[PDB]
Amino acid sequence: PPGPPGPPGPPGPPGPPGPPGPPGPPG
Amino acid sequence: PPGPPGPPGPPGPPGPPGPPGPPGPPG
Amino acid sequence: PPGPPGPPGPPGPPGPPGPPGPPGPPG
Amino acid sequence: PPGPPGPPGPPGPPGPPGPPGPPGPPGPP
Amino acid sequence: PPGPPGPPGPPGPPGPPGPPGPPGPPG
Amino acid sequence: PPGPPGPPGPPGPPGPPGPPGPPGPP
Repeated sequence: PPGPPGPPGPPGPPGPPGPPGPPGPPG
Repeated sequence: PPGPPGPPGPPGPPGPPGPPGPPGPPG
Repeated sequence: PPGPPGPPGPPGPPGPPGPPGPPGPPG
Repeated sequence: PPGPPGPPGPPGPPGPPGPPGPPGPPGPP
Repeated sequence: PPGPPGPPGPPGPPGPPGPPGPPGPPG
Repeated sequence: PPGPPGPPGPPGPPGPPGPPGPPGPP
């Protein structure tokens, strides 16, 4: 009979950078 | 025959989060 | 006998985006 | 008869971090 | 011959807390 | 004999929200 499934693959790549932060405080 | 190799394993889990975003603009 | 285990699965999906960047500098 | 099923696999990995908290409170007058 | 593989394991625990939010608005 | 163990479970849920940020300035 065939063998069982192989092991899981490696983790995926990192996600992208987050969005820009908010404006700084007013001058 | 021994049987054939089993099927591929499942995909790995999701990658880690991305880095923080860029700084915001000046106030 | 049984076949060997299968090959590894594929890499997982990308992670989520990172969090927002820090606030900009003051005006 | 092949044998009995194997046991359940190990727990998965932790989830990713939660979202950022809300902005802080306003500064003083 | 060996039995089939067991079922996938249980889910992992919740992730860690997110980061603090950004500073509040000026006084 | 028994088959091998299953693969790992799925990832857990996202964590809780972070705390509020600091106070703004005056």
